[PDB]
Amino acid sequence: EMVETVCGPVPVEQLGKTLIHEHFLFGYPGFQGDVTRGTFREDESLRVAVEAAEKMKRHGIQTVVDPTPNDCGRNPAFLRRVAEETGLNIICATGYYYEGEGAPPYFQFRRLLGTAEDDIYDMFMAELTEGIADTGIKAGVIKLASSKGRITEYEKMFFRAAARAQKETGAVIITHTQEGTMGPEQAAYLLEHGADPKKIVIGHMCGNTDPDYHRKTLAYGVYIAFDRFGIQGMVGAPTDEERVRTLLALLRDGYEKQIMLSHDTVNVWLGRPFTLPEPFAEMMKNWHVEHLFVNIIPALKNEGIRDEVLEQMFIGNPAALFSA
Amino acid sequence: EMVETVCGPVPVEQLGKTLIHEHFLFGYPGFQGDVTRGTFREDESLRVAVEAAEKMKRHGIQTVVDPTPNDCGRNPAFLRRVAEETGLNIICATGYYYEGEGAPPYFQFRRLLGTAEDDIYDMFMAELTEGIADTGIKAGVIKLASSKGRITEYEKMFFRAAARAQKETGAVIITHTQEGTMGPEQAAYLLEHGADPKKIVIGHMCGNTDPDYHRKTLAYGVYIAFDRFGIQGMVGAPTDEERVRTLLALLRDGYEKQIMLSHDTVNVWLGRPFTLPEFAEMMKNWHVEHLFVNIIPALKNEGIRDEVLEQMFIGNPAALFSA
Ligand SMILES: [Co+2]
Ligand SMILES: [Co+2]
Ligand SMILES: [Co+2]
Ligand SMILES: [Co+2]
Repeated sequence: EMVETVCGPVPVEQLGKTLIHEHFLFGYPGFQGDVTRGTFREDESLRVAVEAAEKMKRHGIQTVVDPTPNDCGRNPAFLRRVAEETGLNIICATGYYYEGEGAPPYFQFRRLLGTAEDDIYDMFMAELTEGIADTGIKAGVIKLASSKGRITEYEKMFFRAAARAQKETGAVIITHTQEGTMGPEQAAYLLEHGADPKKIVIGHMCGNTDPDYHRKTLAYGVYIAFDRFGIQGMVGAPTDEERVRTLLALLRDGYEKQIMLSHDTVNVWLGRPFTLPEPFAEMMKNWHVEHLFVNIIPALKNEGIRDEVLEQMFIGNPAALFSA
Repeated sequence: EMVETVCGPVPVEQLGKTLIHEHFLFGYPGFQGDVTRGTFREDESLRVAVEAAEKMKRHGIQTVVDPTPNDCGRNPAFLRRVAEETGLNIICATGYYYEGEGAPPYFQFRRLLGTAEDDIYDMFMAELTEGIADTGIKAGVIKLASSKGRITEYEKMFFRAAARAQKETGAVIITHTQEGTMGPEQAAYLLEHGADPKKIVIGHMCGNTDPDYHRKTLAYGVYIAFDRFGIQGMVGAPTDEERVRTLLALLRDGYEKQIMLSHDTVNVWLGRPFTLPEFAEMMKNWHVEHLFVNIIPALKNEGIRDEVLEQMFIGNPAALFSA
């Protein structure tokens, strides 16, 4: 009845209103090489991350799951500073990103050595049950990710190791799907290797606008996340209007106990700062941690979605997910 | 008359006997994510790196070029510690690894933003002329790398940015070729964009065993490096026997003023320790003493004169780093 947060064990019944997928920090693999022009400025980054946490608190959020992959700049000690300052519960992940935008050379080399899959399992177990580096922080979820239209041989090593670690620990699995593909396949593959559907969240499901695709995924008994609200135009993403359309169809079908919502924000980008071209910039203007509460939830309520359904998604579902 | 080292500017005439391509530290992109089990043990790592430096010094080496890419664990401050302890000159690089085993997602994303090539040029300029991060250390070479049988669109951004930076600074370019491919192509592409051949070293040329391939590359007036002595069986590499045969053919043709030798050692691996299966026997000579204990004696057995050896290890690095 406990879950590991960046501040240690917290009762699952105390998690309350939760955002299932947000990043305080994130960097695309390779950001480390641009350190000269893209140095991590700790004080300012903490100020920004604390501000994001305070914005979430204003809307009643008590818990955030931050599934930043190990190869994408994950910094549990930094998350702990945010949580210590704000009182927000933050749950972090153990896992690597998908092959296309991850850093596969390292575990590809170890695959050639014959140890990669066992090494990954060993990493998962260490980070779930002992601690991440010298931080003393345990991950509360395993992060998995697949490529567009396939789960690659590289990715499958992590999927199998995740299923094994889940069987041993009861840990929650959170996933990334790329461009609205592989939802059913991820669920099928994980269950095939003994993972518990009630402990799995198939992510970025809002990337697909065909409700039959979602129904196919939901039939495995897993949770799904519409976790990219505010992301429009980029990353192959549909519009928020399309996201809302798909979500309403599923809620009207009675799937509320399997659905969670988030933004997948990046509050501090690692590496060099940037600005989106006016094309994407305007389309992306709502990509921030208050968007669900200021814009999306009101749009849902304008479409007849009741408070009890909303509370199921934000409070009931995370509580069930993290409970044995 | 100066070159930037990890300890600051040093007269080129003082570089002396040089190894053109060795790594004190190296990690494959992704090693950072395995920090829990693959901790960087700095004290032991420094001890190992210093030991390697002392072995080099015993054979008269005064200077090492360490071209560890920015995305492969480059650590200029660590290199400075090695240099401070040993008195060795160490020259580091600015650059990214090839697309296949580097970390392309970052600059691929900036390419979608439309600024990537300009950002890379800016990075090169910053690290050559200002300093790397907050270390105060400037890079002395630009490192470029290409894939097997292809200089990819991603890689070409770095090639073009490097030529632009070279024109502005006169900086040396050191390259990686993958599996004995793209030597002529790298030289041709760099020269197309105005790079100076007398400031270019095409690396891993020992990866190809056809001397005609080397001659095609040498025709551009660039340097070539037989820089993987001791690597056998792995990374698609030929045998040292084949490397020596190829080298002797080129020395016979009188190409010594364009050739440099090295091992491409990785003295400390970043991430988790590993062992090669037995493969390990084939790789047993991959260490910083191999050129001096094994390869050079074999060349001398074949009648290669001291002045030719000195040209490769002393004359060539001096000419390369001189205006
Ligand atoms: Co994702
Ligand atoms: Co995400
Ligand atoms: Co190389
Ligand atoms: Co190298």
